[PDB]
This record gives sequence, C-alpha cells and structure tokens, in this order.
Amino acid sequence: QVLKIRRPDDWHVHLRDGDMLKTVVPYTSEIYGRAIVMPNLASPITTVDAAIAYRQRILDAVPAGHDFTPLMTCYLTDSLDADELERGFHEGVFTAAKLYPANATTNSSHGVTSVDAIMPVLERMEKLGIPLLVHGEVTHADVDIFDREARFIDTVMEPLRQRLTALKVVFEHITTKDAAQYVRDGNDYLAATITPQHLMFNRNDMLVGGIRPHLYCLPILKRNIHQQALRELVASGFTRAFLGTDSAPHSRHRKETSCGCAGCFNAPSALGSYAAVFEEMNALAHFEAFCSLNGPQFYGLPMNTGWVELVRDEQQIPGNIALADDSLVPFLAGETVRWSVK
Amino acid sequence: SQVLKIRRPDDWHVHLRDGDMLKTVVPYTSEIYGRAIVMPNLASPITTVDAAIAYRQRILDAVPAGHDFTPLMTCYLTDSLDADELERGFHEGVFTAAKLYPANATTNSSHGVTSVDAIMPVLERMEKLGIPLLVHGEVTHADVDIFDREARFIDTVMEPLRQRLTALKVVFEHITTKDAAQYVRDGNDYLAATITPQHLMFNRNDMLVGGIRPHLYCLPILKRNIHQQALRELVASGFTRAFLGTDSAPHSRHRKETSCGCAGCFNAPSALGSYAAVFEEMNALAHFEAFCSLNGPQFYGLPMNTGWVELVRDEQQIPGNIALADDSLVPFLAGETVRWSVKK
Amino acid sequence: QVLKIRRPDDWHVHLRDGDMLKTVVPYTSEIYGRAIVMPNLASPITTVDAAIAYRQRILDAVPAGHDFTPLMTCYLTDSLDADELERGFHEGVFTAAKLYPANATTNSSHGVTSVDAIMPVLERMEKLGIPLLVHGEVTHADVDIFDREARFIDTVMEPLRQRLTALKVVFEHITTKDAAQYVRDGNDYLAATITPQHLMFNRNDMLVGGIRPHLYCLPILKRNIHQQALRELVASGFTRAFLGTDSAPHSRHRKETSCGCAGCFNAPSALGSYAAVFEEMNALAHFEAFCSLNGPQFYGLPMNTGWVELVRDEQQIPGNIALADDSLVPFLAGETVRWSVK
Amino acid sequence: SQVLKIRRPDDWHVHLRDGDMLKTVVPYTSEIYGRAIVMPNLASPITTVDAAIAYRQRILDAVPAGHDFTPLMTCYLTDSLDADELERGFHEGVFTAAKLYPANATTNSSHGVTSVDAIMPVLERMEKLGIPLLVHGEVTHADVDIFDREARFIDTVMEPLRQRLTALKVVFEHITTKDAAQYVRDGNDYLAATITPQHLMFNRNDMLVGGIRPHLYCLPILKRNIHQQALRELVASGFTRAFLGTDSAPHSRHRKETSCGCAGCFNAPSALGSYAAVFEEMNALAHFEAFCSLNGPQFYGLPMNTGWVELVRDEQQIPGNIALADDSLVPFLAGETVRWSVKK
Ligand SMILES: [Cl-]
Ligand SMILES: [Cl-]
Ligand SMILES: [Zn+2]
Ligand SMILES: [Zn+2]
Ligand SMILES: [Zn+2]
Ligand SMILES: [Zn+2]
Ligand SMILES: [Zn+2]
Ligand SMILES: [Zn+2]
Ligand SMILES: [Zn+2]
Ligand SMILES: [Zn+2]
Repeated sequence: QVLKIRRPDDWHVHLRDGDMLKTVVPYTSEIYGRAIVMPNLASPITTVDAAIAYRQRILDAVPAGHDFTPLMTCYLTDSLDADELERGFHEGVFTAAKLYPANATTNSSHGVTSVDAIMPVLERMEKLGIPLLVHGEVTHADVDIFDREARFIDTVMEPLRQRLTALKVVFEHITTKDAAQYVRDGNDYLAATITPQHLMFNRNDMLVGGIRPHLYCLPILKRNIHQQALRELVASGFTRAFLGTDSAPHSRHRKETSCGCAGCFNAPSALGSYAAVFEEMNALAHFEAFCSLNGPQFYGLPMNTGWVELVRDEQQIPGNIALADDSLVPFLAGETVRWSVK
Repeated sequence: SQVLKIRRPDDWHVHLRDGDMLKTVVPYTSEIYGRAIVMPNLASPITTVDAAIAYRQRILDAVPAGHDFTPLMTCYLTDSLDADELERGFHEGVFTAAKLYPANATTNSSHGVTSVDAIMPVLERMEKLGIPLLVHGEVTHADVDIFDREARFIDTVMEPLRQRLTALKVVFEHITTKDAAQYVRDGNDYLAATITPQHLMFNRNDMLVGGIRPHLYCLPILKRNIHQQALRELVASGFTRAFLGTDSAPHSRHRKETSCGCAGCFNAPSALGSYAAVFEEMNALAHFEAFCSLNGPQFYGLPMNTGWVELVRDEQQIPGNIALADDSLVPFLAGETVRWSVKK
Repeated sequence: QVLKIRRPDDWHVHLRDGDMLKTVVPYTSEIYGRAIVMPNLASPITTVDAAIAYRQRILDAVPAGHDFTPLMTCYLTDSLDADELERGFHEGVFTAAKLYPANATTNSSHGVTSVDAIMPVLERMEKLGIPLLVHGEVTHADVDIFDREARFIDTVMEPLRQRLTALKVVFEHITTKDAAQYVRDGNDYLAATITPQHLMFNRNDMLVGGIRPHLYCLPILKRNIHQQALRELVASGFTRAFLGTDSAPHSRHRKETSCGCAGCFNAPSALGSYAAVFEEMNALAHFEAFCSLNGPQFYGLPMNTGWVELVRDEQQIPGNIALADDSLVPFLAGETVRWSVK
Repeated sequence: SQVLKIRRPDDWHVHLRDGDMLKTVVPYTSEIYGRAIVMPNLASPITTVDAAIAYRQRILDAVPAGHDFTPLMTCYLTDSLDADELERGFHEGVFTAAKLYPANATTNSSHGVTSVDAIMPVLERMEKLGIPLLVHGEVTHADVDIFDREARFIDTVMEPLRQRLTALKVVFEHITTKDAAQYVRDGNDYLAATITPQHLMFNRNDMLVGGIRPHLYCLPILKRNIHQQALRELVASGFTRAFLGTDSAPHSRHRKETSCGCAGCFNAPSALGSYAAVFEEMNALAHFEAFCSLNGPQFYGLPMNTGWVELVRDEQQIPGNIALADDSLVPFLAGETVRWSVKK
C-alpha cells in the first residue's frame, strides 16, 4: 500500500551548527518543505544578524535539489529588545519566537527569569501576530520531573493566555493528557506539536528491562495513560495539533555516558513513525492534515505544492550516522520500520 | 574529626557476580561486613547445593587474608525447584535463605518464578524449616507502569502469600515506596525489609533531571521524593524490622553507558558512609548501629558480630573508575566527595 | 531446562470410537485435564443420550489415575431441535456445539445446509451462552482449496457475527494470516484454536521432495506467510488463541493409499511440539497461557489444579501405535523431538 | 462411434525407468508412439555415450516385435559434464537432446545443475551444434513456495539464459502455468514447450479436495484452475510451439502410497485418449493431430511419422492395477472409464 501526502513540514527541529549541521540538515531537507529551526545554539539566536547568518549556514548544507526553506526563530531572553524581534519579523527573518523555561538565575542574554520580565516583547508579538512557541515546563528543583508540564499549564500557560488573549501560542511537544485536554478544549489561538517518540512510547519503554538514553528527551516520556491521550488526540483529526519532530541530535559520546543529554535524533525516521501510529489508530485519513495542512493553517502559510509518498515496505534504520569525529544514533536505530519514503 | 564506632555490620543483600568481576568487588564487601547475603542470580542461577558450594569457594578464593567475612549463600527459587534440594542445602549450612525473583523483574531473572502456586510446596517447607524468604517485590506485567510495580506486588502477591503462610519469615528486599514502608511498619514480626543507600539518598529526579544517569538506574526504580522521605522517616524512627541491604549490583561501564544500560548500582565501596550521612541528616545517629549491625541478625536469628568498624567525618573522594581485566567499573558516587568514610 | 505449566487442556480433539477410541484416549487423558471432544462419529452426536453414552465409552477407556474430563459437543445439523441442545447444555452434557461447513446437498441429520437453516439454534446458543465452535471453510466445488478459509470469513463468519453479537465463537484450527488478523482484531466474543502442525509446517513441507499424507489435514496447510502469521500471533501472547490439537486419527491403511483421509494424529506429540514453536519464537513466557489459561478463560471454566513438566530431554516419537487390525502413524513419527513430558 | 485417425504420434517427454519396470512400461509407449524422448534421470544419470548406448539397448530388448518405435536418448546435464561427451553422442546418433534438471527439482535430480554459469560452455556448444535444450523449469530454493517455482524460474533463470544464447533451441518442458503458457506463446521460434495430459485435465483441487491423491502428485505440481485454463486455451488455439509430452513417470505403488510418496504420473497407458478428450471438450479436435504428431517433429527438425493410429470414442476402463515383478503399478486414471481409446 502507498500513502501519498502533500509535502510535509516539520514545525519543531534542531539543526545544530558546524559539522553537526552539515550531517543532519539532509535528513530534514529531503522530506520537509519547511522546518521551524529552533534557536538554542551555544550563542542563542537573539538578533536578526545572527538569524540571517545561521539561515545561510543551513542553506549551504542543503543537498542539491531539496526544496527546503528554514523558518527561523528568535530565542526569547530577558535582555532581548522587542524592536529586534519586530525588525526580524518584518524582514521575514523571524517566523516565530521561542520561550524556554524560566529560571530566576539564568543569565539575561541566555534565557528568561519570568514571563513578567518579558511582557513587553510578548505584547509586541501579540500586536504584530508573531507566534509564541512554548517549551511548557517549570524547572524548579522541588517539582518532580513528571509533573513539570502539568505545573506549567496552571502556573504559567493559563495566566499568560488569559492576559494576551490575541497571542498565537504553540504548546510545543506536548506529552501529557493534561496538555492534550488543555489544547483540545482551547481556542483558535492555541495549537500544539507532537513528536513521534511521545506517540510511539511511554516511560516504560525507556526504563523497563534496561535504561535507554536514546529515548531520553524533554519533556520526559510519561505514563502510558498520557501516551494514550496523545494518540487519541491525533486519531481524532483534531485540527490544532501538527507535526513537530523536536529532532534534537547529540553525538553517541554525549548520549551513552554517565550523564546523557536529552534529545532524540528522529529526523531520519520520524515520518514513517508517525504513519505507523496513525495506521495503528485506524486514523490514516487524518495523517496528511497532521503532517502537511494543520501547521500551515495555524501559521497562516500556504500548503506545500509537491508530494511525498510512503510505501509499506520494510526497511532498517541505520545503527549509526557518521559525523567527523563521532557519530549520531538515530531514533529506532537498527529497527525494521513498516513505512518508508519512496 | 567526629568518630562513629559501631559493631561490625552485615550486608543483608549483595551481588558479588563471578569471575574477574567477583575478584574485584568481593574485597569492598569483605573488608567491612562480617557477613553478607550473597544473591543467587548468576548467568546460570544458583539452584543446587553443589553449584552453591562451588560459588562460595570462588568467593572465598577472592577474600583477602585478614578479612573477617562469611558469605551467606542463597537459593534461587524456580517453578520446578525441588523442595529437597533447598532443604539439604539448608541442613548442610550452604543455604541461609531462598530468593524469589518474579520472572524478568531484574538482572538474570528469566528463570524466575512465574506464580506463587507453582512454588507453594517449597514455600511450605521453608515455613516448616524456618528458612527466610527474600523477595524482589515487583510485578512484571507490561501494562503496569514501572513506578507502580512495587505497590501492585503488595496487594496482588505479598499480602495473599503472607495470609497463606502465616509463620514464614519474609524479607521485603530493597523497599522503595511509602506503600512498602507502611506495609512493613504495620506488619507482624515475620515481616522485615532491607533498604539501600540510593533509595534513602536520592529520588527519581536525581536520575533524570539535567541529564539521564545510568549509574543511578537500579530496580526497583527510584521513586518520587515522597517515597524517599517515607523511607528516611522509617529508618530515622529506629524501626527494628528494617536493616542494611545495599543491593550492590555491579555492571561494567560498557554494560551501563550504552543504548540499553543494565540495572544496578555498585555501592559496596561507599554504602556504609552514605547510610551514615542519611542517619546524620535525620538526627538519628542513635539508631545507626542497630540498622547496620543488630536488626538483621535479630530477624535472621543470628548472633551479632563481635568486631568493630569506625567511621570518621573526614572528607574522602570516591574513585572515578575501578579497573577490571577488559573494562572498567564505575562506583556509586564516582568522583564525588563524601562526608563519612570507614577508617582503616 | 524444565518448563512447568498448569495442567493443560485440549480445546479440539477427535477421540473416534470403538477400538480406536480405546487406543487414542490415553494419549489425551495422560496430559490434558479436559478436552473438547468433537462430535463427528459415523452417527453424529446430536442428542443428549448419544452424548451421555459416548462420554461413558470415553471414561471407560481412560487409564486409572489420569483425571481427565471429556467435554462433549453437539454436531449442528439442519434437523437438530434447539430444545435438545438446550437440555444437554443445562444438564452439563454439552459444553459447546460444532458447526461444520455447509453444503446444500448434505443429509439433514448429518450436517447443515446453510447458517440461515440453523439460526433458531444459533439464537438459542447466544441466549444461553453456549459457545459455537466453527470449522470455517466454504466447500463449494469452484473454490480453490487454499482459499476456502478466507472465503468463509467474508461470506459466512463476518455476517454471522454481525447478527449474533453476543454469541461466543471459537474459530477452530485457524490456518491463515486472514484468520489470524480477523481474530486478533476481533472483540472479546471471538477466539481461536491453533494446531501444532499449522505452527510447525507450511504446504511446502507436505509437497516438496515428496507427498506426505500424514501432514494432510483440513483446513489444508497454507503458504509460509500464513504459517508465519500464526507463529507471530501466539508469540505475541494474544489472549484469545489457545491450544486445540485437532488430533484426528486414521489408520495407516486409510492414510497411505490412493485417496488418503485428512487428519494428523498429533495427540502423542502435540504438547512438546507447541513448546518447540514457542521456544523458536522466543516466546516461552506465553506458553502456559496458550496451553492452560486462555481456553478456560474464554469458556468461563476454572484453570486445572495440577501441573505438567516438560523437559529438554530429546526423545523419539514411535513409528506407529498399534490398533487391533491396523495401526496409527503419529504426528512426527520416528523423529527426535526437543521437548518431552516428565 | 466416432473414429479419429491421426498420424502416428510421438511422445516428446517420457521416463522409461530400468530393469523390470522398463520391461513393463516400454510397451505402453512403443505400441502407440513412433519416437519418444527418453529422459536420462536413472539412478546413475545418463551422462556418457556408452551409458546411453547400453540403456538404449535395454529399451530395445523390451520393445515388442512389430512396434514401429525408436527411442531418442538424452544427456543428463551436470555442472562438470564435458561438452565433448555430449558432442560425440550427438554426432554418433545417440543423443538427440540434453536435459537440464535443477539440482533436487524432481526424481533422481541430486546430480542436477546448480548454476547456468557452470554449464555455459556446454550450452554454447549446444547452440553452435543445434542440440536442443530440454528444461525442467523450477527453482528449488527452500524459501520459494512450491506453487511459485515455475514462475520464478522464468524470471530468474529462463529469460536471462535465452537472452545470452539467442540461437539455442529450448523446450520448456511440461508447462503448468499461465505464466509459462504466455511466455512461450509470446516467445520467438527458438522456444517451445510440452504439455502433459494431467496439467490439462486437472488442477490442484483434484489432488487435494476430499482426500489426498498421490497418483496425481507430480512435478511441477498441479496448479490453480486459472493455470489449467490457460493451458487448455493455449492448445485449443492450435498454437504451433506446444506439443505432446506425457512426462509419463512411473513409480511402483509402494513408492506412491507411503509416508513420502514419489512424484510422477504413469500416464503412458491412458495419455493419448486423455488428450483427445481435452481437445474435444475445447472444440479443438482440428488441432489435435498437429499437437500429437507435427509440432514436435517440426521444432526438432525431424520428419513426421508415416504410420497411423486410430482413436475411437468407445469407452474403456483403465486397469486398476498393472503387475510388476515384486510390486504393482497404478496407472493414471486407474479404474476409471475413459471416453477415447486407441484402436488395436
Ligand atoms: Cl503519579
Ligand atoms: Cl495465491
Ligand atoms: Zn523543548
Ligand atoms: Zn526543541
Ligand atoms: Zn532485587
Ligand atoms: Zn538484588
Ligand atoms: Zn475441522
Ligand atoms: Zn476437528
Ligand atoms: Zn521434469
Ligand atoms: Zn520428466
């Protein structure tokens, strides 16, 4: 069987920089028309000039013939000038801005201390129509890791949305039934992205019969009941949830070690993985919208013009993707997948 | 400068492995503990007396001269174990207790028990003979969330088993929950528990926040802070049916820092000092000796040790790496400075 | 090593009658606590009195100490009175009723002409909670033998189940990926039995490098892909598939001849054969459920109280089993098997 | 009764066996057929000229006086066969053709060809000399389903071989599929095929429905009815590159009715009348003579027979059994009434 869809987009991806970038860009560019490129580089993307330079590094690494456009984001920080974000948006450089968890001790050039501290930039985004992408977790030491997303909803997301009622918000990589229900019952200004790992697995898959660092990502995999809620949300054809891989590559040496980094390198296997989930939920009819229509509609962008075909032909995901000095282990490395791109 | 002198402790739950690993890890246990309950989950489980005698000899071969240490062997319960094999090992002074591993609950447990009914005849003989039952109390069904496995075992397996065999001595090994803490606290004199240093010292956030830490990954898995606090309060209260059991379970670095890391903390090198730290933090040093050196022997009907061990509140760093023949071993709290250390 | 399981049951067996019954019963009674005894004698079991008499001839032949209970079935025929099955069921004589393939030219006292013809009895079964055991094949002359099972699913099973939605149905001796999927994707009122031959072999084993009538049975062995679907179904731990040997003995003279009868005499070697299949599939943890728990659960009967132990002692299956005038050739006759009962 | 007179036919594919079996079966072929292609798969395959001459003499010894019959011998192809042995036999009038049996494809085929590359020099010499290649077209890999073996052979072996040797005469023996029927129908003048009576009269249901019938078991195996219909349609069209080849392959009853029955139908006694029946059913009796007596000779470049055989639509029963020295032989359609019979 063949599954033909309009060329999809990836509404949440990390392309890194330098040699990493050169290696990972092709996995996104071959398949996706556009991708929302997250801004969390060593020196975060907090200026139009840096965004332009990063965009060109990305373009330099796209293989010949890939019809790919990187959509850049601004990393919100306490010290960010609202005029810088405005300038970048007005010039087509910034498509959106990303809010990472607040911490009172974060350096002002590297993050936000509180939503209060950046209300002027948020208000400017509301004025201009700039989408706010949110990593919705509280990161206070006394909050259990598994409760961080639910806590954010109540302490940060709801009060923020109640104030900036015309602000477009994407609740990124949702992982709980709490978020699924909040987004489901929300208004037209609220959307969400969902990763392939949060649909395919739960915390047992990461911790039962051994510990699996390649399944370790943030927000952390939750209880089976949460996974079930996310699968049911996409299976329903809900129009405000769309594809965001959160492909977040780290070298093998940084994953398989005493303190492993959070992040699943899923760009090489994500699309076929989502196809598998939709098939298992008897929801293939809703697959195209999730991958290729819902995100564009929410962002006010046109759907892609070309097509991508997936075939139910069993292929094996490589165990390793070579980098210059180390390697990347892809999501589902070594496994035989049911759907592959034609 | 502060010195804490206690009667020589015992480790009521340890894994010594075999071969080169055994030679490397045995000394960390034998130097400090008078006796240790040696778990039977080897590649080929210890299910016969001859296997247990051979293994014990490999253990003795690796004990340095001068170490007052006696390994207490255990029998790995299986569905088809003949009650007579355990009984003669018990009479021959080979088996001190029998260990119940639910199949696939942890390391080398594919041969574990699949139902209590299947081993009921063995359990009944154990009850007659006064042989203690050591239990890894976790259900293993795929639909049960990992953090719920111990609590579920209490309701579905432990309680019914105890209602059947009312005179069987049971040790709820390495308790990790408030559920088990309360169950044991409110249980009768035939019920005891062991508690590891990691379940007192950490909770799941310490294994998952700011990075994933395979060296803190063990089974039963570290739980929510509320459980950790219940365990700390239990030991701080001087509860007499909870005692030292490290569950030291070493795996080489290559089996830990990999795509599918094995469960187990190699805590033998730092456990006693870690327990000391917890008791101090709970203002319960008055109950420390009992936990380490009296509660276990009393429950097992064994004499208390006659030698001594001194701990000093002098900073010492746990090694970053322990060499093996073709890999390395990472100790629990590797490279970290610890508050209390055992004086040589 | 040793595999200890709760005493199993055989949910589909043919014990024949007379001298053959005296010979074959011990192979079932020694190992199984209970068995569903098929009703296809020369004069089929279609009355309570005939089922009571046959049950006693079976009990007469059980060696001392076996503790075996035959569970009797009623052969469904166009002429059967619903009240006769009801009586037999209330009196504990009939445990279930068996539906053999329909044929418009079958004698009314020997079979069914169509499911329509027996709806009143099927409706009575549904009302009372009597399980329907189905030999699911269409036997029309223009249907290829390898297609008979699939054809039955679409033309008879699905419409029957859509109407009698509260009727418990056991799809007997399934042999196709079609049936495996149908049952797997079914509701709690649908179960299946699987023979050792359908797990161990495929049609090549019966027809390549010689023709092997001792592997000839109905439904016929299918292509390797079907055998693989059956092995994957039991290896998954699927709770609605259970042990049914379909042991169907015929004398050597009736098997090795110009027109050989269908049926494998597998009672003597079935349990060890299943153990080997589960071992090959790295699925021994599910072996007990298949043999001793799933069937009792579906039928609403208690699990057996005793145990059976299988050991890796490689023993040989006899070349034959003596009868009065001829002999029986067991399944895997003369072969060395990996697992045997202790 | 309708009388059908045809030019004396030939059987382009027969197994005469050896010893007592040969003495019993040769007469069934020699009485009716002017010539027969005698297959080389004896216990010790016919791979040398001297072996062929000796065998041919044993065949002649068994031919009744008055039977106008000439056995045409074949060389069993093997990986190591020297082209010179086949060439000399061809020139000496011993070998009419060479038969390719894929290793383990059928009866006495363990010494068969394992790769077309291994015998390429022989095939190239056959091409230059005009020696036809007779092929048992089935792959033998264990993973390939028996019903797909013929179709797979066309794609993986036959087509590449024919593309390599464009002037080699090839007979696709006993075709059983629509795949092969269409391949031959659409092929060039260097390709032909033989068709047995069983593949025209029956499909796999006839062998497996309501009982298992080893006497209908042959290789290539009977296929689905759609294949049978493609074969009947092919011959009914009067297609000129398909001709009579019974593949009469006798086995004693003890070798057929047993736990592992041999492949082969003993159809020589009833074949011609059986073909007559099929052609009649297809309203194709006008093409019957060509199928039986002209198409093969034309492809092989041999003259048509000069004698005659008459078939009458008088029903006769095929015997239930044929006596042998220490067993019995069951003929194709044993004990059945047949519509057409050859007139003595
Ligand atoms: Cl919870
Ligand atoms: Cl097919
Ligand atoms: Zn994030
Ligand atoms: Zn991200
Ligand atoms: Zn344990
Ligand atoms: Zn342990
Ligand atoms: Zn049947
Ligand atoms: Zn049956
Ligand atoms: Zn052939
Ligand atoms: Zn032949």
